[PDB]
Amino acid sequence: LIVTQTMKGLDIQKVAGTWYSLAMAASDISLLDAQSAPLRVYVEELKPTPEGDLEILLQKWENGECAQKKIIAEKTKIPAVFKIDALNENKVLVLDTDYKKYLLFCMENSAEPEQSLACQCLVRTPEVDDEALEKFDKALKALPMHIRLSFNPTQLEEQCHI
Ligand SMILES: CCCCCCCCCCCCCCC(=O)O
Ligand SMILES: [Cl-]
Repeated sequence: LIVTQTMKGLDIQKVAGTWYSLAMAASDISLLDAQSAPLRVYVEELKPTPEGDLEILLQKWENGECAQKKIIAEKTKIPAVFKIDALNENKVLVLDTDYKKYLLFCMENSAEPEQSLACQCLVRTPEVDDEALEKFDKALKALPMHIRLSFNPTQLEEQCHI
């Protein structure tokens, strides 16, 4: 457990809808550096289920193209923590959200020597929210991040932030 900030009292139904990946950071440069980097993902929409799982729509650059992806993050016993099903079991943690403006989340690999970690600042609108970005930078201050990206409003309105 690298990340030690989770949202108390998270109501997952209230994160439904449209989001923008305004800023991203990761523990290793290689996780975000190229357009095709493994955790360079651009959130489109969050769809919580009635049983409280979380369907994620996002874009990712794969094979010289911007591809649509649909991911399912299954709930755990902790409201703020979800598990993505993949070869390596990947936890999604919601750090902080106000539902109406911003949501901060991190994804971490369960076990790895110096396990990898990416975090995003999501916002509801294609605007630079300095307040959400300050909350994101404060949340990351002790995490061992080595790359950070952020996107301008023009980019946020383009597929894969071109
Ligand atoms: C509550 C906020 C949840 C947003 C979580 C987004 C998780 C994104 C995980 C994507 C991991 C890469 C998938 C693409 C691939 O399999 O190549
Ligand atoms: Cl659990």
